[PDB]
Amino acid sequence: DIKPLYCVPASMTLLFQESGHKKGSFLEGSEVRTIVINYAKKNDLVDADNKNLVRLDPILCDCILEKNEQHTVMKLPWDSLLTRCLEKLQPAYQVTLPGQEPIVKKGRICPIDITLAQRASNKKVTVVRNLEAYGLDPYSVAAILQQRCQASTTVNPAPGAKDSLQVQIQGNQVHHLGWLLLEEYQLPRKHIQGLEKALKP
Repeated sequence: DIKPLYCVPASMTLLFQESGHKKGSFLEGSEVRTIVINYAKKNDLVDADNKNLVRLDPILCDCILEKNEQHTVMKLPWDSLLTRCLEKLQPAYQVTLPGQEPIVKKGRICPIDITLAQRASNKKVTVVRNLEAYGLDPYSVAAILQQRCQASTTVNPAPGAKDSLQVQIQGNQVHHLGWLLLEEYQLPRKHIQGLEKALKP
């Protein structure tokens, strides 16, 4: 139940101007499609000889083409035009947690990762990355899990490129994350990695 969205970047503002959507507006794919189709129709861009094709105007050339060769009409089929527009838009998505207003996020959807690891020769820990991508506060999750698991939790920087926090829980707690994420927060299973390593269903 996460909803994909598209965010209008500065480079595409002239395309979206007539539809009334500014830099930073969030749109569903179906809305982008309507807007782009209307732009082509309103600006008389449909190829008269082949109505499967759209002749790109300078605005479209500028914001979806890498190179605009001079004295050459650039034509794209409708579906290619729409695909390129969607690709050039910024990826985004919307998460709705139970009992709360929806939360918009910029970026590609990344999974929550739940991993078992060794902290010592025989001390297993559970490490949970990308909670914030789903609007979850690692400190809150850590507190909930410390009670649910009856095991110490900590919050630390997650190693890697992204400036994000991870939750660590002492012991093997993957099954408790299944409860928390799938049952309590109703998050989609397809966006969680590591639950298959739990002790039990």
